[PDB]
Amino acid sequence: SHGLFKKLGIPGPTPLPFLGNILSYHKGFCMFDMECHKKYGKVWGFYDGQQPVLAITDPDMIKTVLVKECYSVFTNRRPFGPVGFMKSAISIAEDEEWKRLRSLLSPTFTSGKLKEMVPIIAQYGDVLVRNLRREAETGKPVTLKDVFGAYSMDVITSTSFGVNIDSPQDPFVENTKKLLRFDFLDPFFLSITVFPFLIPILEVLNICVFPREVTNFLRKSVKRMKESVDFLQLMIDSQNALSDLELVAQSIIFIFAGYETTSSVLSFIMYELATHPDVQQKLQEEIDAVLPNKAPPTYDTVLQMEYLDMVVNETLRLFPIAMRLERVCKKDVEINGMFIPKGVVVMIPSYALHRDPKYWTEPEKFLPERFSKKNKDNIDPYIYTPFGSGPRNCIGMRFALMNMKLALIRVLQNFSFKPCKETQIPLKLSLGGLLQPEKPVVLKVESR
Amino acid sequence: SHGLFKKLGIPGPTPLPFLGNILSYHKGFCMFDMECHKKYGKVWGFYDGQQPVLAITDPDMIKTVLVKECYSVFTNRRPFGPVGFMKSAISIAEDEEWKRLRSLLSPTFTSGKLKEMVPIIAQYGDVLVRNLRREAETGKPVTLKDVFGAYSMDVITSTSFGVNIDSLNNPQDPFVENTKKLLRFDFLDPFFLSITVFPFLIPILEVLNICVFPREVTNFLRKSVKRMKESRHRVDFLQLMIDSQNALSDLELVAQSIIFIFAGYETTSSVLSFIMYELATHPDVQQKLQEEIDAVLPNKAPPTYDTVLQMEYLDMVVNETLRLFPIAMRLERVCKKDVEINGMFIPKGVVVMIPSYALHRDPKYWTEPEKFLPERFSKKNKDNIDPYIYTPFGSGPRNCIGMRFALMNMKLALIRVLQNFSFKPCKETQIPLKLSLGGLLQPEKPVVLKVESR
Ligand code: HEM
Ligand code: HEM
Ligand SMILES: CC(C)(C)OC(=O)N[C@H](CS[C@@H](Cc1ccccc1)C(=O)NCCCc1cccnc1)Cc1cccc2ccccc12
Ligand SMILES: CC(C)(C)OC(=O)N[C@H](CS[C@@H](Cc1ccccc1)C(=O)NCCCc1cccnc1)Cc1cccc2ccccc12
Repeated sequence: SHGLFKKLGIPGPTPLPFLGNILSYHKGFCMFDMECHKKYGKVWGFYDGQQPVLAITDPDMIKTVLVKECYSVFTNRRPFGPVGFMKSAISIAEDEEWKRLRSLLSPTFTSGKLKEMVPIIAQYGDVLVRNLRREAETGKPVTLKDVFGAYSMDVITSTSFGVNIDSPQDPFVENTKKLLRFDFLDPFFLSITVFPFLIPILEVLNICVFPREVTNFLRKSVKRMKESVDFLQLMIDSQNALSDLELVAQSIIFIFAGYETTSSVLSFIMYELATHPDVQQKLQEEIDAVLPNKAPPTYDTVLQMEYLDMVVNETLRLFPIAMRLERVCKKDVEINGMFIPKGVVVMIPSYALHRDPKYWTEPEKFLPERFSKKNKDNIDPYIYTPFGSGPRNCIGMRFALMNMKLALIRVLQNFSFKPCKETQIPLKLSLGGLLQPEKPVVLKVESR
Repeated sequence: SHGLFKKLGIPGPTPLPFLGNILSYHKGFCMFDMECHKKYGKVWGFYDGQQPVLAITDPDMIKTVLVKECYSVFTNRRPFGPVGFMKSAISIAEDEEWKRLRSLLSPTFTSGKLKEMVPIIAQYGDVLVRNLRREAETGKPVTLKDVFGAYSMDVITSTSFGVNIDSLNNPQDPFVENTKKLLRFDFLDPFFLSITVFPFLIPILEVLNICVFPREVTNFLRKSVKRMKESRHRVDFLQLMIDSQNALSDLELVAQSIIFIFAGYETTSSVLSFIMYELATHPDVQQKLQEEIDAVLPNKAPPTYDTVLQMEYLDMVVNETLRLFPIAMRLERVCKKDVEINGMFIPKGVVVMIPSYALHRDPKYWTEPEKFLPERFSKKNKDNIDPYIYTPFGSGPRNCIGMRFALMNMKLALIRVLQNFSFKPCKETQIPLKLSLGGLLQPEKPVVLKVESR
């Protein structure tokens, strides 16, 4: 099965038996994709154990996989297990079950439902400032991942359920951060890749990848938040063909994503603003112009800030927390002049494309001017895909971009951030699996 | 009310009662703006009847009006009427209605939606050649505005609606026949003359169902969109407005279509004729552009989305022509409330005007402004170009929404034309070119040139 890419004439690194190319992951997904992007050109193929993975970089071919032939051929991502009851999650469900859940949960983030969340999110924006001011009055470096994580839990549990949780040591944030950490050193998610044919054994044994008492803590809490329109209400009205188990599976996804993804990116943004004060000061000047006298940000004033979008768009380029986009070829096809057999996982190296010298001038440097309306037209929509593309992109794309900018406005209105010497400069990404910094981001907070 | 610029200490020509300074328009808006720029300096004021108009030329002050204080102060243009149902047009809408329509029509001109239009526009690029080849196999002048208007109509009728209405011509197409007479702001007409001089007659004409656009042309386009709205195609301009309508209505939907039909036809054909006049009067520039097209597209290769953006000299030719001939001529914004921008007070109701034609030919920003020199926009020299002095498509949140589309449509046409033909003057060609001393920016005599096959 390791002679597939040799048959199709597609270049790639020589795979070892059983393992394939998984030993090259010692530097991580990101560094492995960038090396292969320079060695083999635009399209290459490697093996994740016995699973052939075809990497594509052509925007037209990326468009065909994610958009055009999505509902027909490239509908599902790479199979993940053992999951148990989490198989009904929209990010794990396949084919027919995904179509019914994609349309069911789509009205959650419309232009109207998002405008309803602005007065609700604005409450915790003051608790974020009032908690930062306690560690700001005094000269104590703030772990932004921590402070940012508590704010991300209140927003997702009030805009999706309507429950106030975080005020410190919160059981939701404590369990959500332990929900899943794909560590290739951890001998569980590793052997799943090399030996994917033992997943059927663990499913009939009621084994799961997510901790038991972390799922139970989230399974009984949704049953607790269900006592008699938001994300929760949109599903109970369709239940009265959801069940008492698929409803919990979607809440686990929304709570983890709304917490972990929002907090890590905001820490990535504040690092770049602290390492580039000319960008931070210029961004602080725009916030004071659209919102004078520290005016509360509304729904419309957020979409007006051009430079605030140019900074978030540039950070998501340097740190695409998804790293890769994957679609499973469900039947033999020939897209854009290339035959792709059934069973091959088509992969879009999002991290490798976001730093391509063929597309970006000085890609390693932080320059938010890449997304200015003068230079925005030079960006291909299939090379810069921080939220994916096609009918199966990020469902909370418009929600996350608003929720992060709602925090960046209220924080920069009152505080400026400086390095703390103990700040990791330059920031080392975790050479592990998920995209994160090695050392937690720490900065000095100075009130204005 | 004629002593506003006296009080503010802002210079300008002394206005006459009722008329104001509209008698100085006998040479057109362009020559009036140039003379005032030389007489009074960076800032001057005048009156369109009883309407004070403040002209600014400072890039920092222009940036504040168009970009910084757009949503708060300078959101709407000077009121235009009577318009009837066309009041809901994006170019005419105001305040909240314009903000809702701009966001609704923004995804129409993305880099992905435009890249989908290249194969469709590539069809009419060949029809443009075969119609020119007939007039080129026989020695005889040829009207560009004519051939260019037929091509521009097919591009807008198919990229926005998906309807092919000009099957290889069909020269007497009813769309082109009606669209050309949709509006010609002629100052000799006592109608548009009295509209600007006496503006309180607009509410009288509105209740009289009178419209500046003739009824026969509006009806022809009104019943055509209802004819095009069956749809039983991909995501285009007609599908985006229907998907959000399935809130828009069956006449705001037509109002935006009439705007897109006019701009895609009149603006594209007029600028293309200005380009070919400059290429025929500058054979070295035309040869240099022809040498670049054949280098990027050898063997007369079909133009694609990426090959168009790669041509650097083609962009310099289109940009320099837009400098000498900004069809917009002026940029106007209504100051909705009293402000003090860049240390200058502006009262509420004053229309701030940016003389785009005058700034493009300012001898203080351009060396030899009247001369046609594409090298101004070379990457060696483009750094010395202020984006608020050269504004052919406007600036800020209310710039030209079809800028990237019109730039691609004109470039796609110029490529497929220069690939097969070269252009020479005809003696009957007006050299030098006289601009229309009337309202809109057009030549006096139509541009005629001799077409030779390669
Ligand atoms: C900076 C923040 C975020 C980024 C960069 C991001 C990125 C992504 C990406 C790349 C995908 C896959 C797209 C594809 O495969 O084509 C995805 C899917 C998804 N995202 Fe996000 N995401 C973010 C935040 C969120 C949030 C706040 C939620 C809240 C519910 C969320 C929920 C989801 C779900 C449910 C899916 C799977 C949808 C499906 O498979 O149909 N994400 N996201
Ligand atoms: C050479 C071709 C063109 C030029 C030079 C041009 C130029 C301009 C300018 C200067 C403005 C006003 C900007 C401002 O006031 O700041 C404008 C507005 C506009 N243009 Fe164009 N344009 C062209 C072609 C087109 C095309 C093909 C369309 C197709 C739909 C179009 C649609 C519009 C619309 C709808 C507006 C109103 C924008 C708004 O009110 O928000 N234009 N154009
Ligand atoms: C590539 C391969 C085969 C190794 O692993 C996958 O293919 N499995 C992905 C992850 S499995 C599961 C893990 C999890 C569940 C609950 C809590 C924490 C982790 C899962 O359901 N997580 C969806 C979480 C929602 C989210 C996350 C980030 C951004 N936005 C939304 C499948 C996957 C789903 C959605 C987005 C993804 C983005 C990048 C990479 C993979 C993605
Ligand atoms: C300047 C003032 C105060 C006297 O009257 C305005 O303020 N009204 C301008 C134009 S009146 C209206 C008339 C019309 C509509 C449809 C067909 C024919 C005529 C209008 O909306 N025509 C916008 C058409 C789209 C277009 C045109 C040219 C370039 N690109 C797009 C407002 C205005 C809008 C858009 C572009 C303009 C370009 C140059 C000058 C004015 C422009």
